[PDB]
Amino acid sequence: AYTASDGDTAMKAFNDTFWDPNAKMFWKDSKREKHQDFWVEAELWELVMDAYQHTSDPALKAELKTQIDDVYDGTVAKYGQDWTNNPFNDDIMWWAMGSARAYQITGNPRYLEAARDHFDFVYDTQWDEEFANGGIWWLNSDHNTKNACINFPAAQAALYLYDITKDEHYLNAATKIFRWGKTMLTDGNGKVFDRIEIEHGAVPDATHYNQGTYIGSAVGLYKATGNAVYLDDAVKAAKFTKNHLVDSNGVLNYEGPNGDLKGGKTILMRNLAHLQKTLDETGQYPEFSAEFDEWLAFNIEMAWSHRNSDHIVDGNWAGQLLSGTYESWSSAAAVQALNG
Repeated sequence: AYTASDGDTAMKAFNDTFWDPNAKMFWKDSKREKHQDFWVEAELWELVMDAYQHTSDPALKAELKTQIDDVYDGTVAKYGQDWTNNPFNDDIMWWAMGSARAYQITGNPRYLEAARDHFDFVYDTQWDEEFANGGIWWLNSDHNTKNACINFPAAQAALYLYDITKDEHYLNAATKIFRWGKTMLTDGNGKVFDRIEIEHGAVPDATHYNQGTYIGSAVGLYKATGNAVYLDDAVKAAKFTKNHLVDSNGVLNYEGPNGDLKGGKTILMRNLAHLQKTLDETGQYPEFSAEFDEWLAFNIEMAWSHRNSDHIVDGNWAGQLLSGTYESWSSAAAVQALNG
């Protein structure tokens, strides 16, 4: 006997609609014309891992574990083993973090090498003290801006590597990056800035995935150090997200039509789950935890109130009808929500 879940069904349907077993990568949409962008594919890779960890279905779990290796192979077959030719440091870091997680799951040495090689590249060559007294450049081709979308995922990646290697070097890296990030890329009250530019300075535009990655690194830092200040930081960013990045009913925003932002809730939900779990285990912030849990359940329920004949929904959690085409990045958030 086993207890089946909505997460199982959502994942199986997601794979049935978007997975290309030939190229071993996800389609960009239901038309099965183009394959998913490089960096987004790393996030779908983590979706597969999260469904793997979540499912109690032994058969689906074995299916997912195989898919984990396949996603890597498919991407490598198209883009090669070395992604350091990518001018986007964030693109590289998402895959470094994903590889670190794949190592935790499979134990395959190829994953540890990939995570270490690519993290070390970004951290050792793209961390700079000359501008903004720290921080990693967004690009390795041109040094104009330092972004939340590279810095906090880099902190997360360092934390995964610290968990794996137990090498204090990685905790030192994680701590250094986060402290700089909190000082230069937040308002200190939970709002994460998008970036800081050489010309204009800070750009205080908040997005779902940057709130998410900040929360994740903060939680990871809390678990690594035992410092409750980091958990406090995570809670404040979660409260900001809940207060600002939602409609007037409390439903998380749809961040389209921007292709990268469209599926931002995937990364947000993944990291919100980490916070949810940490609060559960520690019993800290009991009153926030209760309303946090309630707000999450509400959003997940709204996401699936979508009207469709398949077990696929879009990225507009406040709307019942599809406007356009079902796409893998935007549909992924609802799947991620059920596999926390």
